Amino acid sequence: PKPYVAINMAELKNEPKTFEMFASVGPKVCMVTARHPGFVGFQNHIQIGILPFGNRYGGAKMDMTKESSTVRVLQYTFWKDWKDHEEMHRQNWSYLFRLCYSCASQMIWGPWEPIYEIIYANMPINTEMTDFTAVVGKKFAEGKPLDIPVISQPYGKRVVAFAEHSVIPGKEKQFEDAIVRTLEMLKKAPGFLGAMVLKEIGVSGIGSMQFGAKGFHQVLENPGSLEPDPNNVMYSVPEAKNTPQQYIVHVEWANTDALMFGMGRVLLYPELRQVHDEVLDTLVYGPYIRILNPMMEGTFWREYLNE
Amino acid sequence: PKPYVAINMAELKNEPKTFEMFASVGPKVCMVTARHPGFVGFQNHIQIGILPFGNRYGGAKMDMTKESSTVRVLQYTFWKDWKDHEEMHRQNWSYLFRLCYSCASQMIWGPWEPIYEIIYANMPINTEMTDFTAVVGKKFAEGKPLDIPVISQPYGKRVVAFAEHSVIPGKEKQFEDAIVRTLEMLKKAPGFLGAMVLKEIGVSGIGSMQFGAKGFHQVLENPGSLEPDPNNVMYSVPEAKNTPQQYIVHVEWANTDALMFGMGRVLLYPELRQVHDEVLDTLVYGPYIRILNPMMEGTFWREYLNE
Amino acid sequence: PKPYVAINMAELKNEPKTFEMFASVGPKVCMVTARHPGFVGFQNHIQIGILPFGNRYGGAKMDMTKESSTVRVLQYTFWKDWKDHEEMHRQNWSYLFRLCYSCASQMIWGPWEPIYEIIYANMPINTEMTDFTAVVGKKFAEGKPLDIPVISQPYGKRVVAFAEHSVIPGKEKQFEDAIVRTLEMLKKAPGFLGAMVLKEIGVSGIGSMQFGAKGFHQVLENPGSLEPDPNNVMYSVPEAKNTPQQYIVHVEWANTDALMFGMGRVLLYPELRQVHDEVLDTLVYGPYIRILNPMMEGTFWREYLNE
Amino acid sequence: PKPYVAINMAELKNEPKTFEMFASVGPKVCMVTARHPGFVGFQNHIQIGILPFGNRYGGAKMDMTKESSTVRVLQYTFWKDWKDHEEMHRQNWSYLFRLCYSCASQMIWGPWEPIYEIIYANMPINTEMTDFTAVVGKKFAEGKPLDIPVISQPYGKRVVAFAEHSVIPGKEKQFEDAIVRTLEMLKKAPGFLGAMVLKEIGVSGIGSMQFGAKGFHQVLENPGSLEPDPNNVMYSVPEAKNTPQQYIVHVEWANTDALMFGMGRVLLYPELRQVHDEVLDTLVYGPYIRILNPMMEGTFWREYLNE
Ligand SMILES: [Fe+3]
Ligand SMILES: [Fe+3]
Ligand SMILES: [Fe+3]
Ligand SMILES: [Fe+3]
Repeated sequence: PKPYVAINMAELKNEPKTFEMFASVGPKVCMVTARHPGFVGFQNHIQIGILPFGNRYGGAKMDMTKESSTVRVLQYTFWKDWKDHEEMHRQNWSYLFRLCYSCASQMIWGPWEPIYEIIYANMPINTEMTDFTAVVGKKFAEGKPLDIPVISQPYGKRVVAFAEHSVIPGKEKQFEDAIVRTLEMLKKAPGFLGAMVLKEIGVSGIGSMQFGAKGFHQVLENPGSLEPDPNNVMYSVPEAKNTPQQYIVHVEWANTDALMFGMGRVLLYPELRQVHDEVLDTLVYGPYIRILNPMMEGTFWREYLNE
Repeated sequence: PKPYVAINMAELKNEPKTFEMFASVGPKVCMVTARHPGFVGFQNHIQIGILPFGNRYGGAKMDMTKESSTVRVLQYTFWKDWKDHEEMHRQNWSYLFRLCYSCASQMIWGPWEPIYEIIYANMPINTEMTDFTAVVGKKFAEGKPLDIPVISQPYGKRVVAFAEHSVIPGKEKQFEDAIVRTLEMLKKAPGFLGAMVLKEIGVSGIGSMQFGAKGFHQVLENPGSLEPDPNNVMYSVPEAKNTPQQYIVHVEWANTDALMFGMGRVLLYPELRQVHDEVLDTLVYGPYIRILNPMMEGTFWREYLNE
Repeated sequence: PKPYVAINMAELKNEPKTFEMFASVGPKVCMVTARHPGFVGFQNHIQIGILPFGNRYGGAKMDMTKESSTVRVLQYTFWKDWKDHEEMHRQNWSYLFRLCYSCASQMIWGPWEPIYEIIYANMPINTEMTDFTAVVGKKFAEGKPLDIPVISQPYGKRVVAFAEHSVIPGKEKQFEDAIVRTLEMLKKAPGFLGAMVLKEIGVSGIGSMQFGAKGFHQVLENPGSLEPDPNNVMYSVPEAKNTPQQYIVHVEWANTDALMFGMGRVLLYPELRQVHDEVLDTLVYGPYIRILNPMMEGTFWREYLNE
Repeated sequence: PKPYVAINMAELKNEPKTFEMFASVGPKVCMVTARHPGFVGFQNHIQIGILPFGNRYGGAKMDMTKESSTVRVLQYTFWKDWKDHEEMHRQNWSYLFRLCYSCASQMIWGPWEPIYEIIYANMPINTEMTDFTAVVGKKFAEGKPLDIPVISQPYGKRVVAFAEHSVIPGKEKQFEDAIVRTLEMLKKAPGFLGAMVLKEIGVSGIGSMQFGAKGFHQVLENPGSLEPDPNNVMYSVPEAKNTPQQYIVHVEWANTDALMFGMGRVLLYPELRQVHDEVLDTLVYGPYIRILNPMMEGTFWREYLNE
C-alpha cells in the first residue's frame, strides 16, 4: 500500500567533515528509526545540482558538486501511518536528538521536515544488474512477464528529479488530475525508472527542531547530551500544512541525460506538452527541479509500496 | 506613512560576472521602477552570511562571502499602495522583462517576490557622518531635540538582521503583540539603528516570472528581446499569501558585533528574554536570521515613512 | 509512418564558447520547434570524424575532435509533412531567428537546410540499458518476441555513419533498389542499430538564411533583435532540389569499431560486395562517410516512425 | 551435495613481493591439491577491509587496502569428505610443504586451517556477463525458468561478507535455526549473490604447521627443501574443535554498497531485525565481519554443491 513520507531537509557545509559525519551518524539514525514497527524504509538523497531549463537558471547545472560550497540533503523516511513517524521520534528522542545534534557543527539551514501523502505512485522495486536474470526467470515462471520491471539500481546508481510545485488555491484537483495524466505519458521516455506525487499534509515540529520558547533555549544551550522537552512542540503536523498547497513530483531516471531529455519530453513532444500545459496553468510556484542522488537507502520501502 | 514592501529574492553564482551585472542592470531596473509615481524608494541587499546562534547553525558565520559559491539578493521596493507595484511592472514590462532577463546567465534560484505590509516601524532617515552637525543644529533650532536620530549610514555602511518567522495559525495576534513589545525593548541595545516588522500579504506572480503555460514557454524560449504575455499571470497577489503566516523582523545595526550581541539581548537580558519567549511560543518556523548588507538604496523611502 | 526530415547543417569554431551556446540556445530552439503539431521529434548530431576507407582519406580518422579547429553540426528535425517545417519557421520566426542569430559569433559556414523524404527505414525505438527487461517482458506478453529490438542507446551512447551519395541522372531507380538490398543484408553485422535512406526533395531557404536582396541586407545589418522579412525567400523547397540527385544513407552502430568493420562488410563479405557494387556503379559522388554523435535528441520520432 | 571446507588463514606483509609469491606459488599449490579425487574446488580470498557497523569499528572501513601494512588471506578448499583434505596433505607433503615454506619470508601469522561442515547453503554457480544468454536459453528449454540464477561473477568481480560468530554452549540449535531464517529473508536484498553457514568441526594440524616438538624443530631449522615428519602431528582434526562453537556466515554481494546496506537489512527492516535478534542473543563473540575479495577460484565447487 502507499506509505506516508517524511522528508528531512537540511543544508550543510560542502567539506569532508560533513561526509564523514554522514557515514558515522547516518546509519545510527536509520537504525534508531527502524525500532518502530511502522517504519517501512528510507531513501536518503544528496542534491547534486539544479535543472537549468535551458538558461532560465543559467547559473545552475545538473552537477554542481565540484563548485558548490554547500550540500543539501533530503532524507525520505516511509511510514505505514504518518503518526508512526511522530511516535518514533518521541519514543526514541534521547538517542535521536543526541545523534542529530552532532551534525550541528556543519549545519547552515534546517532541519525542516514536511510530511507528505503519496497521491500517485508508479515505482518499481530496485534491482542490481546481477539480479535481473532471476527476476525475469521468476516472472516467466509465474506467468506474468508484463510485471518484469525496469532495472532501477540502488545506492547512488541512478538519479532523481525532485520537482517542487505550489498550486493556486482552488486549482488542486486540476493540478492532481493533469500531473497524473502527464506522468502516465512520461513513462514512455527512455531511462524512466518511476514516478510519484507527494502532497504535503503538514510539518513535523519535532523533526524540524521547532519548539516553543523552552525547547528553543534548550537547543541553543545544549552541550549535546541533554534532550529538549519533546512536549514543548506547540503545533500538530496538520497545523503547519502550507496553503498554497505544496507538492513534490519525484521522477527517477537512469542517468542525467535521460533526466534532462526525458523530463524535457513535456516540452518537446507536442501531445505531452499540451497535457502538461494544464499543470502549468495551476501553479503559484515552480516547477523548480533539484537533481538528487539517492545514495543511502532501505529499498524494502518499495516492497511495502507494491504489496 | 507606511508604504508596502515588495522583496525580490534570488540566488546567483558568486563570481565577478554577477557583480558586474548588478552594476549594469541594477541601476537600470531602479530607474525604470521610478517611472511610477507610487514608487517611494528602495533598499537592495546582498546576503553576507547567516547568524549561527551559538553552534545551532555551526556551519554558518556572519560573513560567508569569501567561501560561498552563491550570492543571495533581497531587493526591497517601497510603494504607496502595493497595487502600484503591480501596475508599474505591467506598464513598464518591455523594459523590465528584458533587463531582468539579462541576469538569467547567472541565476540559480528565483526570482521570487513576496509583498508585505509594514505592521510596525521604528526606522530613522539615513545620514552620513558628515551630515550630523547640520541635523543637530536644525532640530535644536526648531525646538525638537527628541527628533535627532542615531547615525544610520547609507550605502553599505551598516548591517541588517533579516529574521524569518512563520506563525501557528491563530497565534498571529499573539506574535504581533509580542514582537512589538520585544522591539520596543531591543532599541536600548548599543548600535541599534531601527526595526520594522513586515507581514506577507501575497506574492507578485509577474515579479516572480510565474505565468501560466503560455508565459512559461515564452520565458523558457526567450532570446532576451521578446516579452512574455504579462496578462498570463494566473493569480492575484493575495491569492498566493501563505498560511502559516510569514513575517520578516528586519533590524538594522551599526556593525556585525552589535548585531550579534544586540539581537542576543533577547536571550541574555532576563527581562527581555521573558517577553521574547512569547514570540517563540507562536512559531511554526524560525527565527532564521540572514545577515544582509544594504548596498544600493534610495534613502528617501524613509522620508516617506516618517512624514 | 515515415516522416519527412529537415537537416540543418553548419560548421562552427571548435571552442568551449560554441558548446556553451549549444547548451543554452539549442534547447530553446527545440522548444520553439515543438510548437507545431506536425513536429514529431529531432536528432541532433555533432560530427566526430570521417571514415578513412583504409588510407583513401589518410588525413582523416573516425574521431578527430581533439585536433579539429571546427565542429560540424547536423540537426535532424522530423515532420509529418515537410510543409509543416516551413510553416513552423514562419509562424515562429521572431523567436527562431533571434535564437539562431545568437550562434553568429561562432559560425564559419551555414546554416544550410536540405529537406528529405525517407525512402527506406529499418530503425528501432531507443532504449536505455535499464529499459530492456521491461521491453522484453512486454513483447513476450504480447506474443511478439520477434519484435524485440536491439538496444539502441539514446543521448550520445551510439554512433552514426552518415554516407553521402549523389547519383547519375537516370540511375536513381537502380541506386534505390541496390541500396535497399544492401542494407537488408548489412543488418546482419554485429552492433548494427538501424538504417534509413534519405532522398533530397529540396532546400528550405528560410532555414538556410537564404533570402532575396532585401532579407540579405537585413541579415547582414542585424543587431540581433530584428527579424528579416520571412516572406522574402525567393524559392520554394522543391525549386532547390539538386540534380544530380542526392541521398544520405544513415546507418547507426553500437560503437566506432562496429561501424568501421560493419560498414566494411560491404567490401569484405563477397556476397554483399557483389550487391553493393551495383550501388557504386550509379554514383557521381561518394560514398563520403561522416562519423556522427547523436547527442541531443527527441527519441519519440521513432515512435511515430514505427506506428 | 554439500562439501566440507578447509579455510587456510594467514597474515602476510602487504608489499609487492607478497603478491608476486601469490602469483607463482599459489597456482602450484592449487595444482597439487587437485591431485586428490576428493578435491571438488577452491575459492581463495584476500581481505580488503572490515565492516565498521556505523562507527562501532570506527577505525575500519570496507576497503583498507591502500593503508594496511598487512594482507590477510582466507583460502577455501572444498572436499567430498574432510578426511580427503588430510589425506591430500600427507600424500603430497613433499611438494606442499616446500611450496608453502617459500611464503615464509612474507608471513606474520599463520597458517591456521580450521575445517568446517556446511549446515546451510544457498549458493549459485558463477557466471560471467557473457554467459547469461546461454544459461537463460537452457533453463527455458528445460522448462525451469525458476532455476535461472543471479549473475555471480568469478575472479574478483564480487565481494564477500565473512561474518564470524561464536555461540554460547547450549544455544547452538537456537543460533542455527535463527541464522537460517535470517538468510532466507536476507536473500531479498538487492545484489544478494548467495549465502552459506559453516560450522567448525576441528583444525588441520598439518595444514597449520602445528607439529609436536620434532616437527616444530624441523620447521624452524628448515633450509626449505626438507619435510618435517608429517606423522608428528599430535592431534586429530576433531580434537581441536573449539567450544564455544564457531561459525562463519558467508554472504556474497554484487559490490560493497550492496553488501553494506544489504547486510544492514537485518538492522533496518523491522521484520528481519526481530528474526536476527534471535541470533544475537546466542553469541559469545561477534558478529565481526571481514570484507573479502574472491580472486582466485575453482568455480566448479558450486557445480558439485548444486548436484
Ligand atoms: Fe523525522
Ligand atoms: Fe517587483
Ligand atoms: Fe529548420
Ligand atoms: Fe589444507
